[PDB]
Amino acid sequence: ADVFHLGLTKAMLDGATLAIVPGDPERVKRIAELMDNATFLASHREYTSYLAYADGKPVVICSTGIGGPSTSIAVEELAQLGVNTFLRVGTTGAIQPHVNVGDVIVTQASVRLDGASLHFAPMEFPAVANFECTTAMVAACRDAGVEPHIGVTASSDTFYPGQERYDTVTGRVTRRFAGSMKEWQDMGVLNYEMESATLFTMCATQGWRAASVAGVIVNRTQQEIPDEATMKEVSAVSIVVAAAKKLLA
Amino acid sequence: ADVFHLGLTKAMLDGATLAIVPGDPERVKRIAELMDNATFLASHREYTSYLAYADGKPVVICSTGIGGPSTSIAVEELAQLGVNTFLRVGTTGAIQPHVNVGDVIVTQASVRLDGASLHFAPMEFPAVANFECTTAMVAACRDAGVEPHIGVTASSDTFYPGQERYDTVTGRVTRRFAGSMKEWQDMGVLNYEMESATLFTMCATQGWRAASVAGVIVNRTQQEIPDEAVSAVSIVVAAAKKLLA
Amino acid sequence: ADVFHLGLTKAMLDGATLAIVPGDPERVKRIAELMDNATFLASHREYTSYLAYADGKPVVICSTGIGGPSTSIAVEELAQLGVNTFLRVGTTGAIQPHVNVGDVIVTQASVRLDGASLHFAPMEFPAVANFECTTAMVAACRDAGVEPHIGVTASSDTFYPGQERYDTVTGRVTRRFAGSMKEWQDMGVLNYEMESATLFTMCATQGWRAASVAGVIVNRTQTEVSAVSIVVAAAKKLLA
Amino acid sequence: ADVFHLGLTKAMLDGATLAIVPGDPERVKRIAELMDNATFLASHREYTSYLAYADGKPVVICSTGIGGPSTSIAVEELAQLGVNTFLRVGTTGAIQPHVNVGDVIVTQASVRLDGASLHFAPMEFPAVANFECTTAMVAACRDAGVEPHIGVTASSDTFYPGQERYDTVTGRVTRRFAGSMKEWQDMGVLNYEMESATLFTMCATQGWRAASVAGVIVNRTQQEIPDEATMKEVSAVSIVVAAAKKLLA
Amino acid sequence: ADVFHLGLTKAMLDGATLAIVPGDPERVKRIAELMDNATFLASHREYTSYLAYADGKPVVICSTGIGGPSTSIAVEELAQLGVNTFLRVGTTGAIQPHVNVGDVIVTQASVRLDGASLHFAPMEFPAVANFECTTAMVAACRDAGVEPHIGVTASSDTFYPGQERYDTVTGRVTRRFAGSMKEWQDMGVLNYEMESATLFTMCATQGWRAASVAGVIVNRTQQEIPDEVSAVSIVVAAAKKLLA
Amino acid sequence: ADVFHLGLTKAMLDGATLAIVPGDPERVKRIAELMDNATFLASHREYTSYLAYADGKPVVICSTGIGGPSTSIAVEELAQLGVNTFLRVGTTGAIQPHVNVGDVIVTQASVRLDGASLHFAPMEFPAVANFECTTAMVAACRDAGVEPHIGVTASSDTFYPGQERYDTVTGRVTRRFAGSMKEWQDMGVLNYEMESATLFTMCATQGWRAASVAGVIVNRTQKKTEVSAVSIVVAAAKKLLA
Ligand SMILES: O=c1cc[nH]c(=O)[nH]1
Ligand SMILES: O=c1cc[nH]c(=O)[nH]1
Ligand SMILES: O=c1cc[nH]c(=O)[nH]1
Repeated sequence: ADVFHLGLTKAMLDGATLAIVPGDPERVKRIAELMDNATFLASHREYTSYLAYADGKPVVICSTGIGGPSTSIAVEELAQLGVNTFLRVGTTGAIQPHVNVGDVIVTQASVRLDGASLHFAPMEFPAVANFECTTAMVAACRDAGVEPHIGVTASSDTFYPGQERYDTVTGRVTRRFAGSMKEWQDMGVLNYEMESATLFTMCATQGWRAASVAGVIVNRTQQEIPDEATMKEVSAVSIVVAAAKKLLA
Repeated sequence: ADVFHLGLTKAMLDGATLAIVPGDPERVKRIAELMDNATFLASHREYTSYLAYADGKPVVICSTGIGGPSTSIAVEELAQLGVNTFLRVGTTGAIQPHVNVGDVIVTQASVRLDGASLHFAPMEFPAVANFECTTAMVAACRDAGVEPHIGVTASSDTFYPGQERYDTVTGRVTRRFAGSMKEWQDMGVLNYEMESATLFTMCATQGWRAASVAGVIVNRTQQEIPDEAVSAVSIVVAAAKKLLA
Repeated sequence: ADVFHLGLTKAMLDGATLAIVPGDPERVKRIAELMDNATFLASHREYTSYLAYADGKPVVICSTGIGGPSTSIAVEELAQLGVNTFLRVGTTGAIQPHVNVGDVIVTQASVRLDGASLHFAPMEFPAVANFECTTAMVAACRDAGVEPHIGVTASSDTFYPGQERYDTVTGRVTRRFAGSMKEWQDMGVLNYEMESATLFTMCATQGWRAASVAGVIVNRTQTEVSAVSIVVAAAKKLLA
Repeated sequence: ADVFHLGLTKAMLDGATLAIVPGDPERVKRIAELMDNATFLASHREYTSYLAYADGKPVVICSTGIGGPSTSIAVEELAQLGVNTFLRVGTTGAIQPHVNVGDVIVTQASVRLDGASLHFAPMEFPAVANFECTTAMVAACRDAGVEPHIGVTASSDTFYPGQERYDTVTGRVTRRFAGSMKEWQDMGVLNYEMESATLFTMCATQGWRAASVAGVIVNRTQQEIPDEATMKEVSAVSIVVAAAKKLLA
Repeated sequence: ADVFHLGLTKAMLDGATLAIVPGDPERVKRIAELMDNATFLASHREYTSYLAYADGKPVVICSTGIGGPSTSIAVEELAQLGVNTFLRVGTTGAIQPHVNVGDVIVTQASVRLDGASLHFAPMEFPAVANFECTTAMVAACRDAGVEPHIGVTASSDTFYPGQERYDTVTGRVTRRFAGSMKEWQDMGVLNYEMESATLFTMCATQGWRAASVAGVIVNRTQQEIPDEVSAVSIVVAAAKKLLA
Repeated sequence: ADVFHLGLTKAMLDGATLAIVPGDPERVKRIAELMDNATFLASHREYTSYLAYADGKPVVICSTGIGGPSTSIAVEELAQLGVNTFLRVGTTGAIQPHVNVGDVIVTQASVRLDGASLHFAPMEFPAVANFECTTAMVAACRDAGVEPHIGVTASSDTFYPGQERYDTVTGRVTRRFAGSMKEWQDMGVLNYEMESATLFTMCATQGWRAASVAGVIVNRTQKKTEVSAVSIVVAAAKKLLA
């Protein structure tokens, strides 16, 4: 391999410069198969990669793992191999009551409740998505009959206390994060996820473009964790593939 | 008046929901006369306001003064009068060699080198402009034959040390800010101004829409003080008409 | 213009080394006319400047605008023209019950609830007024038969949330400022304003002298000319 | 499942109260096989879990993925299933010249160069391992003829800039981390890894025991990335299994 | 003197490489007298120092005063004199209800509620004790019939607001320390003392060994002020173990 | 006792509202004997306390130990017995080339390089002396024919690395403190000491008055001075209590 974790060489990407980067290694294939001549490339650790062709141009599909540290490796190592555009597709918990389960979120920027983003810029720097790629995501959403929620996402290094979940072993949240959900609600923050703060900060600062679209799987104003009663439309995966086509055409 | 500083009452605004907010009280009239039926509203301290109409729609034009603290008062008091959309038009120093004096920057989001932003959200919160309004600014640039630089802006509470100007009385920059310009350059930050970090944070947290377009009057890879020597204001008025259509 | 924002040259100051720096451009003329031979210098943006003469010596009167950022420009650019002493005058809202409307506050140092101070020193550095000029303000107070409240002022980048006002469109105060007025009250802080943290920190760290006097117009728990006559008296004291 | 990510129920753990938690899902099976009746439980995302028995006592082996956010989910979820003891096993880069490739480090505490620890305790709290489990890990190294390095570890949310690697696409490290390796070096910090600060802080604060043994795969005073010239003793996985047995006996 | 505050020369230490460092200058002599040939060395400011012998080997016993800043001077100056190992012995207030007055706490690491620690490393660095010396302390406890409580200690620059005492002139704690005791309790923190964050951070960063044992003189789940030692016997036993 | 560390009761102070607070226990008696009817009160740990009379008004002289933490205990326990004014006296190293050995400093406010100040107010609060006590100190200087340097002091929790000293075992200064003396020097800071941040902040926030005078005995850039600064502080006490 040309890179230390992903098991990939430059040749294996066949010139791809755009990556679709889901969180879950098990989603990779399905995303890939929405495009042409999808091919398995590698699987190492949380990093499963496929190659596919979007209207004839190579796209790499590579999972990140949960959270900013595994994301950071993925994004660096793909860029080492010539990727300069990273489209994240993900799942997310809504924190606003009007954002329904099954709705899609396009994140313009993120609250940096992570540590990896600080390793690319001080906290003063905005974890902001690339304008053209965000535009492409919005457009793919609307083309699909869906108006996305567009706004700010709370991007937390944890799933439990940092997203102010109480149904845990201790049922306690450290002071900084106690009441924090309300803080972000009040500020109009749409949702919680775990990677976009790192992805956006690292891409804005290193000269790469990123965007993120995500499907809402739970509304935190009603459940901490979704279950079988949770509402079971258009898919964030289809949208991202459509967005990638826009950007490569 | 029904607000504390601006000298305005709601009826004065004729239903305006959108403000164009330059820093310079003297730009207010000149923005306003690009529009129709320019009407003086009030002038107190650094806050001169005009009502004018953009293709039949009322728009307030209200200066902010230099910097976030005075901006925060104007944005708040306007919003108390029904303003929910704030378009900043400003001047700026570029810090990338590829950005020319005369060019326009549309700021997607801002590095928070201000303090007023912290009175609306802790630092982790992004100082991000509204997507729809930024889209409008970009379209207004392009409808005018201008390709804007669209990126991040360093928004500083000072013009001198925080923008790492050395041509001062003491010629020193405190440690945090020494080497800072290069830091932001390396990060692909386009430019320096003084208001957008506050403007964006307070609008994003308070449920209002903001965007900012600015004319590049100095390139900091060349010199500190801008040469005395429009495009930006015509773009903002163009964008206001897009948003109010 | 020798200087980019104020539209002043050094020659226009006639060697003035002391400035009175109110916040409001519209109050500069009237301050200036308390001294001799007041003359209009320039008006750009929020910066209106006058020259006048106190007991024969020139004194510049220049408005700062509201808040540290605009103040930091005025101060730096006046200093480039040879100013080395800056006397702030203004109004304020008190937060202690024993500080009545019609009193005078002399700020000895400020809680740094601003950003611009940090562009001159890290937060550990105290936002402290100059001893000599503070002393002159006190003395001018007492000459006018006013025993001033001498203490700490909370110097905020905002008028609204940073001063824990809830009479706003959203009625929300961010967490860090929720309960903050009471925090400052308990610590004996006298009042809120919006420029002294910046002014003080920048003058202390750059070698200039600063002090600040303000008339209490309102008390958050429950004169204008007085504050101006005192600052003019203080200027004379310092230039004598 | 009774936890949201791991796909596990409490019954699947056969009363296990201790987990060994490597980072790589592909290493779980292997570690499980140094114990008895190795039994696959689940595999979801980067989280592969096995049950095995260590001199008769049940032990869960579960991958964390890279970094503290993924680790934090596994640790919380295991603990909801009754685990109260977490033994990290992993690889590390040494930052002292006398810490050799092949050596093992038992971390007593970590420099918190992470975000996830702060969702458990403010930065003043020490990211300290449990004394008893640290002692057993030392004892298990010595039992095997290995004298471990015992000291402080730099625990970084990133592999690249936060570990002051410069062989990257931009070759730049943000101000805060430029020169940081020498700061940790000078302080006698032994090594870099990417999970222990989160693990330790989250366990110390929630009432669980944790410890970490790791093998040194590169010395950063000589190479950023190990390659085929790099040296390649008793394994860190052997030690951890040995520690587990001690602790459960 | 060879150093700026302690009034000590390197010769006076007779090759001692290990110090016992109590907080209280008046405990110094009592500790020294549990060893052989105890000899007053010096007394300046809060720094009272003795020499004594543990199974033939010299040990310096030198007080620190209360708090990190005076501790930082003493540890630095002793180390200038060849000391590489610093065993703190002290008093403390327990914040967990299962810890009794008269019990002993061995601090593995400390919450850095101090400022001097920052002068050796940024806050991210753990205020962690030396493994070997802690081991010695635990072992000394157990040989004495005392099971020590081993864990995390809140190491505070103040006795009053920083340990969230309210029985004070103003009866107020600044926001950051309001609720803080409950915070640390919830995180399993055992106790409050005033020196260990600084001692541990400075030793760990500068290549010296340190450990701390303390007698529990109050339980804060019951009251603020202690009612009017075995910790000293234990630390002397630990020094013996380390020197043997 | 009333108070746990100092071993004092209120009665013992004979109504004293003002303490002189030097660092060294050994120095208390001698400072007390510049006043009348010096009277031993107590001695525990590094806290030696004396009562004496300053032009017929009761004054406590109480040592603090080195540094903020031990000072915070003394000032709190004294305040619990009615003391509302605290005058710090001591020696210091100057960092400005214009401040000569034997000069006197009156600290108007301090750089907070200390942790205890944070246990009273967040860092944005200034570590400022009381104006009236500062004025008294300045007057006492001038009555003794001394013009004091009046400005900002860097108040450090360490003697060595926080004062950017490299004459240490390791010879190392952590990054934050690397180049820090030059930093303070450029800002006009006069000197380093180790207590005034703490004393100033706790006093300002708790409603008590404080000030600090120090005799310059070393200058980083280059007995009798000690005595001068002690005479000045006794003189200021007299002025304040008049
Ligand atoms: O609530 C949720 C759902 C998905 N991902 C998250 O980080 N949080
Ligand atoms: O350089 C410049 C020009 C205008 N405004 C700024 O903030 N900076
Ligand atoms: O409660 C107590 C007792 C002694 N030492 C402390 O720091 N706290």
